[PDB]
Amino acid sequence: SWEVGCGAPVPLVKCDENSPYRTITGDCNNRRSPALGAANRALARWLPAEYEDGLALPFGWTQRKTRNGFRVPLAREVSNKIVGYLDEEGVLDQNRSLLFMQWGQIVDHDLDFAPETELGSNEHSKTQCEEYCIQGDNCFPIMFPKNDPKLKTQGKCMPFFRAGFVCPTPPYQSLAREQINAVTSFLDASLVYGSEPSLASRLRNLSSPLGLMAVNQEASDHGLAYLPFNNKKPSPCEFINTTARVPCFLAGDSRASEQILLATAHTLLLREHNRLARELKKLNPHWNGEKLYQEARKILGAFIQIITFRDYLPIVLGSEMQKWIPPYQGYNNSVDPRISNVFTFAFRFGHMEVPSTVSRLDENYQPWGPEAELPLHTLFFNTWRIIKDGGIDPLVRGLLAKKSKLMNQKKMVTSELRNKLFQPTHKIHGFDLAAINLQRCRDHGMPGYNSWRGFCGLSQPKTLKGLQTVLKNKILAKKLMDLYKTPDNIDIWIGGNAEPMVERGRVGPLLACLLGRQFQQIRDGDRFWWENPGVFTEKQRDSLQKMSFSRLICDNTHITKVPLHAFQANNYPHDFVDCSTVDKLDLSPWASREN
Ligand code: HEM
Ligand SMILES: *[C@@H]1O[C@H](CO)[C@@H](O[C@@H]2O[C@H](CO)[C@@H](O)[C@H](O)[C@H]2NC(C)=O)[C@H](O)[C@H]1NC(C)=O
Ligand SMILES: *[C@@H]1O[C@H](CO)[C@@H](O)[C@H](O)[C@H]1NC(C)=O
Ligand SMILES: *[C@@H]1O[C@H](CO)[C@@H](O)[C@H](O)[C@H]1NC(C)=O
Ligand SMILES: *[C@@H]1O[C@H](CO)[C@@H](O)[C@H](O)[C@H]1NC(C)=O
Ligand SMILES: [Ca+2]
Repeated sequence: SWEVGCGAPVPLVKCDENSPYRTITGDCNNRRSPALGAANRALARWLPAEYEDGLALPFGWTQRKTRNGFRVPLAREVSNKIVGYLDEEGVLDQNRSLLFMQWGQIVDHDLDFAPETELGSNEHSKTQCEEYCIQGDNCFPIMFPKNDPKLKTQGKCMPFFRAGFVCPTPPYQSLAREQINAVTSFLDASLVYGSEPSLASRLRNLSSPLGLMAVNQEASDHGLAYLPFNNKKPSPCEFINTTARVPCFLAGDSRASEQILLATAHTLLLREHNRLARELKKLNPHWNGEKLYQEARKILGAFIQIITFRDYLPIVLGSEMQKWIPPYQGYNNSVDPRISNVFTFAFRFGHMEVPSTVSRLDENYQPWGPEAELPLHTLFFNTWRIIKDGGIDPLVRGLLAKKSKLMNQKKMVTSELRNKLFQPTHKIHGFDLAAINLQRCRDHGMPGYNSWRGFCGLSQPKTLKGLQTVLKNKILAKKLMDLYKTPDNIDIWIGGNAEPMVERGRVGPLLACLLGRQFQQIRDGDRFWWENPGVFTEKQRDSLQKMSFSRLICDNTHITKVPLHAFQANNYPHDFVDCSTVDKLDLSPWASREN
């Protein structure tokens, strides 16, 4: 008797099962469970939820109440003692470009979004959470430990609001609290197109017969498109420079302006759409706008899928790739394609790959102008640096020629994120993404590190000597034991990222298992996977497989010098060629004659 049937929320489907196009919502993908993988549904649970009261309260909520016999250490204290570091010298990944970091964020944003409880608006008790550091309801503040330098400048806590959850807005109660995924679980470019029909419509240029996405009307990048601004206020990008007064961008995903490189990437994807559509009109003057919109959408979705599985995943999972993701054997509708709640924390390995600076580069890949190199913290929610300071090309060059940060057991997350994160609402480049992640694991009722090792068939250390061996690191194991007292309590974000990386990859065994399993399911449980015969033709697939990130850049920027292997580290000029040496997407196979 599955207590399945909470809650009402989103209108529960309307299918043309036989349409060759995805819905915007993800409904109608699976024929027998038509809501599977759709936006605005509960994140999947691969293990039962672990909550202080067994139902919804996070571990850490009640001071005297222990997890497995021990107090859960403060998320900020773990961030300060384990995750932090001062010295930015020597931290970079010698064989991953900064595009490696950024593509990972793009992928994450296509697959998952668990937004915060919205209640705080129309009310100040929300502003009171921050003002007075008071725990209650969806207020779950991150308290500072003693000796925290932020006590001298910033008060006693960093406010934190709990993630939204299904049966959604009333607090309690029935089965364990299940957080929501607000985007489609399929790898479908929902971050470009939107996951809800409201937004999908707004993003489109409905005035045009070419099936284009709306572009900025106030500014251009040497005649190429920007994303449109959001006309609603206060978007925080206005607040960060009140002289420039440049709003955030409007995109398929509301996080698109969070940081400037993400917005950059969003912009290349939007241009590519409009490129594809125009090109498809030239080839098929008889197609209407809807047809044009949908066919371009379908190709861009293929693009995202192909780059991710062919170029990105093999260099994340390295030698574990083949073990969790065998060669594709066709669509299987018995597979659950939903993103799991645990994945939303496993994929935050990306946070350990973000460097402390971003560069703008000129055409000789030299520092562009006197302010060429910028600290990452000044870029959160920053659109003015694109629109008033050179467009996206100098930033895209930096993506190609600069490097991702390497995850290092002694230098985990840069201070730009760990001390200077900007959150839109109460004035300050002062939050801690690591602390947030840890607190969020607890918020989400995450099982601990040993439960996940068990799930993956991996050994479960119970002692310091055991942990030293799994981590291959004596100091890091001792520091974790001092805070957590048992490896059973280590929060999954920090335990999975603490493990030494597998050969040719950039995550450890535990993460390789959790990431690999999720990506297999999203390929296998998707009716519209690009390789599923009949979604495209053989000739279309032959053409799609010539696509690369280098070509995306060549086609939609004024950059002409590019590497062949965009994700590896590439030193200019030796690893660079010009755009005339890089294969093009041959659109001939989409010429249709309706004679
Ligand atoms: C995965 C992933 C998440 C969780 C997505 C989900 O909601 O299910 C994620 C989250 C965040 C958040 C929200 C934090 C919280 O309230 O719990 C912020 C503010 C943030 C900021 C930035 N991140 Fe991130 N992040 C995920 C994945 C990745 C990856 C993966 C490869 C990278 C890289 C990345 C980078 C950044 C980033 C860079 C400048 C900022 C800022 N994130 N993330
Ligand atoms: C806020 O944004 C403005 C607008 O871009 C920045 O000023 C520009 O930068 C340089 C020199 O300051 C010039 O090339 C532009 O013409 C400037 N415009 C104006 C109006 O000054 C300004 O630097 C930004 N300030 C901060 C603190 O972010
Ligand atoms: C960089 O990584 C790729 C895998 O992407 C590998 O094939 C290549 O040999 C690596 N380069 C070096 C110098 O190790
Ligand atoms: C929509 O396309 C039309 C015709 O191609 C163009 O004139 C207009 O600027 C576009 N509008 C938006 C908002 O992008
Ligand atoms: C489809 O997946 C389910 C669950 O993983 C499995 O029982 C079934 O054997 C799979 N089908 C094929 C052809 O592998
Ligand atoms: Ca999606």
